[PDB]
Amino acid sequence: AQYEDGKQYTTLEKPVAGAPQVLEFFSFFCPHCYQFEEVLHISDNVKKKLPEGVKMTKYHVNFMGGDLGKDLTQAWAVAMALGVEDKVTVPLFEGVQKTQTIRSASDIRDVFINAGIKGEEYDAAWNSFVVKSLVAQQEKAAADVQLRGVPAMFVNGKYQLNPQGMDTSNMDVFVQQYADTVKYLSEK
Repeated sequence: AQYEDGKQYTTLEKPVAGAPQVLEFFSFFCPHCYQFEEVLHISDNVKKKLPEGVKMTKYHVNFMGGDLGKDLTQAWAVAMALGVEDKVTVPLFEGVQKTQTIRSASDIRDVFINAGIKGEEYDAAWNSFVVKSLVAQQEKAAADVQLRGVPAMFVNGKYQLNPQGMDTSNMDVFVQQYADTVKYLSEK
């Protein structure tokens, strides 16, 4: 077949019920994640090939960058609650991996301030139980799927994208294959 289990994707022997349709995991410490966001725009290109009625989920993980890694998972919960993902994603990535100006929770907070989120609004969110339960969801989803590596994408709690089995000569060709694979799995 053109798409084969173990080739462009793998199947979870233990499927996850009630899972988000398209579920993506990343870390701001994760070097291929940076590429996925800044150079390849994976999330965006996947969305462009997905149908009507398909919701797209993206979660941060704790297992990279220790203490700061956890702060980043909470900050991402803040971003989701405030709906400001598209304003902080790039400066967080560049702050961690490019300029290395993010070293503390306060530096994460500075990125949100500079993007125009108000201090009071950020700190209230940060400390809210809505953000607590949002952190819990992120952890639980990663737990539900045995997640030990990022970047990772899961379709309907049953299929896991496998980019290792796609051609990387041409970046654009890689992205299309990736997105087309998500579409195929989506329809499966």
